[PDB]
Order: sequence, then structure tokens, then C-alpha cells
Amino acid sequence: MKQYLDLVRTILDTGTWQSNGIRTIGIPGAMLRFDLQQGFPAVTTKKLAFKSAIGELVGFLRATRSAAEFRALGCKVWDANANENAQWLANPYRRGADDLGDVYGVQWRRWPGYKVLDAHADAQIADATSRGFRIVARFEEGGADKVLLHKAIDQLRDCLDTIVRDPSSRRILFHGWNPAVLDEIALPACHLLYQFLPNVERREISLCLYIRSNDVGLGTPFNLAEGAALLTLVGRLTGYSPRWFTYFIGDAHIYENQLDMLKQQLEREPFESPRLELAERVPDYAKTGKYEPQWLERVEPSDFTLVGYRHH
Amino acid sequence: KQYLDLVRTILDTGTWQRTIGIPGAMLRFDLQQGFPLAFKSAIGELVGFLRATRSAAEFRALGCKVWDANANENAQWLANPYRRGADDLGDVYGVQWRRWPGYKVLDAHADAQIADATSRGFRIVARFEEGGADKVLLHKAIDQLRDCLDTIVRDPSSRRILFHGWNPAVLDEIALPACHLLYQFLPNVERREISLCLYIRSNDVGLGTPFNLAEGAALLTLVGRLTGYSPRWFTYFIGDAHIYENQLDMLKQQSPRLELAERVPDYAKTGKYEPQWLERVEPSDFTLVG
Repeated sequence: MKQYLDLVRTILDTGTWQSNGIRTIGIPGAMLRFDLQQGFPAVTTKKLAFKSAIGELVGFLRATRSAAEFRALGCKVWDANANENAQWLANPYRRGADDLGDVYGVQWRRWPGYKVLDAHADAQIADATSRGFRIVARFEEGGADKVLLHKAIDQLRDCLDTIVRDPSSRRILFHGWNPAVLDEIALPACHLLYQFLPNVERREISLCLYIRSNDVGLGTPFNLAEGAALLTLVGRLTGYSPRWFTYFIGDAHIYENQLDMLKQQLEREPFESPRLELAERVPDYAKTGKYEPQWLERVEPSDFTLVGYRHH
Repeated sequence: KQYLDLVRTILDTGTWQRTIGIPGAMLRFDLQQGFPLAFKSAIGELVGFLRATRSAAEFRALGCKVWDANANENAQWLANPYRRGADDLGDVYGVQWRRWPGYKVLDAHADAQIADATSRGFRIVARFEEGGADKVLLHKAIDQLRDCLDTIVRDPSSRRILFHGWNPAVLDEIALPACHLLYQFLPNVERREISLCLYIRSNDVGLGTPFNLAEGAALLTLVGRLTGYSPRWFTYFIGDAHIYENQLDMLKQQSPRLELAERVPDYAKTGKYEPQWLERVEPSDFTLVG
């Protein structure tokens, strides 16, 4: 995690000050890159809220849009956004208490995809239905008969399928930035795009994660934990050992009211990284040869544990 | 230098499959210091994307031949029922950047949602019954890029100024899915500097990288001109970074200035917002001197 502390130092030494209530100091474009075989990228100069981060990831895997369900998973980080944020409270897409809208995992697992086809475009219709689209309406437009097709697209499960079927593919990615629904949600995706990169020779799998915006103090440690944990779960279910986790940040910044806290962290002696264990009950595809992607839903926060986590 | 270090790293630590590659790389360039047939082809591609082009012929007229084979020789695409005919590519890249087909299915009596959607440019295009409920289908052709330019001028402290070309609903309707995928602009209002982060899912570090760098730098230069900001950082994030075996000879062996024509007006000098220059700009407006 030296790279993390070095990022903080770089922002403080080379960043510029900006207003937005609380000022931030930031740089555009940074990378952290971790070899997960060397350890899990937990901050040690403070306590990582590991169970909260794992709870959040499990929530996303389950396409959760309720802060109550996040809370049941050990994660309170959505409560204010769901229930106090004035702009969200005024948003007509908010269903009521604890609702977040179709954030993050809803887009990962259930992206609402539509096609509008000519009603007699038989080959297009057959192709779309073969891929899981279904006809939900027939209507006239411009004096032409149309069909609306819909699919709740499970990008993440599609990625796991491609890893097992076609690991040399350079298209194994999902993301949560759906322009059609930016106006319907509590918060737009901060951690945005996830790309998996299997290595057949080495039986290794890597992850590149694009982050639109991070509070480097409070957010980066949480998102590191979640991305590393996701890669570990995906490797378990697809027969690959997790290897490189590359974390790409667009707007990397630090809030002015965190400076004192962060400065004290920069002075502390970091500890060796811990190791992440994913519970034996989550079956290993490399051992079983049984493909069981339902474990994306069946995994619980308690299946993720850190071994040897030392921290200040 | 950064570029050659990436090359060295791939060659020394990559895995063969022929191509040799690593996962996750970054190049980061200060465009104020300098620019990072090839150039004109890249510019022609960019102008084609800006104009939401789906025809290889239109790309060729703009000086770009790189789409012909994918339009007309790729067996999978030739068999695809969404292909209209010769030179068609489907709604690739710029069509998503400029005219992303955004849909909502709302309850017909969700007045406040429907009103909100209409205020944002959605229109009701169909009414139908599903699951015993009366529903309305709303549609907007979302111009993500224009929305970005508007936000740069209106609210530059926004950290949401980005567009991309990866629309999961149409991956089955297109000649190739977006490779240079996500573009994020980062205005710094205190310094009137604008930066760009670009995520590329797959890149030939030999011939692909120079091409994509030209297009990204050109786009940041155009956007800065039209929004009142000087280009600064261009950060280039790569997922699958690889080199072809057939290029090793060439790579084993191995700045100019970008100019955008003065006829493309500078918002910082005119005070007149003219985002229509995204369509009016021509390949000839971009030159690479030195």
C-alpha cells in the first residue's frame, strides 16, 4: 500500500485547490496497481471498514436498491443518501424510505435494455429473442408497426460465462453508467467500469477498475477492498487465480477537512498487507469442473475474511 | 519515454497468446508541453464519431479507411441482421456519443416522473398495457458529448463530465464494440485548464496507441476551444495492453505541435457558446506541425 500513501502525498504536493461547500485538492488521472498474490490492499495506517465494504459489494451483487438491505448486510453507508439527501428526497423516482433507485448492481445485473424494431423485421426479432430479449409491446409510430423488446441484461453473469467459454476475449467487462437513468438514482456510479482479463498460460485473472471520482481518504480504501474481493470471488467461480488489480482514477481528490487526519496517517509505520480468504463453502470451479455462477447471489459477507490484518 | 518503458515492460514481463500483453497500464501526457497518413486517419475517425457516422464511406470522405474491412469483410458482421448493406457499421461509437437511444418505461399515471422526463427532453412514443398496468414508453436521443460541453460551461466543478460508447443493449447490432471506450473531462476553473482521462479496453501498443493518442488529444483540444479551457493532462488508461509478434522488428528499432485552426472560435475570447462546431469542424482544421 505504499502506492496509496504515495498517491496521497502526490495530491498534497502537486494538486490544486478547488471549490464545489468544502474545498478539495486533486489531480486528474492516477493509477494504483496491486498484485493480489502479494496480499489484499487493505489500508493499515487506519482501520479499514472491511465488513462494511464487503457488505456493500454483496449488496451490489444482489442488485440491491434498499438501504435497509444494505444495513442487513452490515453496511450503513447508504443511509444518508437514501433518507436525508434533499435532492434525492425531491426526486420523483425515489419510491420511499431507504430507496436508492437502480444504482450500481442493478445496472451490473439487471441493466434495462430495450430495442424498438419493425414489427416485420423477423430476422432481427428472432436474433434478439435468441439472446434473451422479449417482446413487451406492439405499437404504431410514423405509420409503421413496431415492437418494443426488453432484456434485463446481466452483464456480470455474461462476463463470468465468457471467462469460462472464451477467456481470450478482450470484451469481458461491465459497467454501471447508464445515461438513460442518471436522473432516476440517489448517486451516479463512482466506481464505474470493471474489466476482467484472464491469462490462460498462467491460470490467472486480473481486474481493471475505472473510478470516475474518489475521495482518496475515505472512498479509495473502501473501493480497493471491494474490487479486490470481487476479483477473488470471480476467480473462484471461473477457475483462475486472482492476480493484477489495476485501479484507475479520474478525479482523485482530498477534502480540506480531512487534511489533519490524513497527515497523521502519512507519519505512521504501515503494516504488511493481510491475506483475503474466501470460505471453502464457495466451490472452486478449477476443482469441481461444475459451473455454478449462482454463487454470485449465494455468497454472504461472512464468506470473506482477512487473515493477519494488522493496523493502527 | 513513458511509451518505451511500457514497450520494454510488455516485452520483459508479458504473456504470449500472436500477441504479448499485460493487464492495466497508464500513459499520462501534459498536452501544454506538446503533442504525445496515420494522423489524418485518426482525425478523420474522430470527425466521423463527432458526426455520429455509421457509414465507412462517410469515414473515407473524411480521410479514414480503417473501418472498411469491419464493414464489408468481417464474416460475423456480414451475417448480422442489423447490417443495412455495404459500408454499414451499425450504431457504433459516435452514434452512442451523440444519439444514445435512451428509453424509459413508466406507469402512465406517474405524472411527476413523466413531467420530469419530458423536461429533460424525453418524449412519449408509445402506450401499452403490461402486467395489468397502463404504461408509457419514453425516448430521448441522448447527446452525451453535448451534455458534457454544456456542463463544462455551466457547472465545471461537476465530477460527472463523461461520456462513453458501451451500450449493452446494442452490442448485438454493431460491427465492433467500443474499444476506446470512456472519456472523462476534468475542468479546473481556478487555472482554466481542462484534462481528459480515456479508458481503452484493448490496445495494440505498436500501431493502435499512436492513433488513439492523436484522437484523444485532438478531442481535448477541440473541447477546450469550445468551452474556454486550455488543454492540460491527457491520461490514457489501458486494460489489455499488447504487442504483435509481427511488429517486434519495428518496435525493436524504436515532439510535434498540434494546431486547431483559428476559424474554430475560442469561447474564452468570444463569450459566445457555439457547440455546433462539433459538426462544423473538418479534418483540415487539425494539423500536426514539426
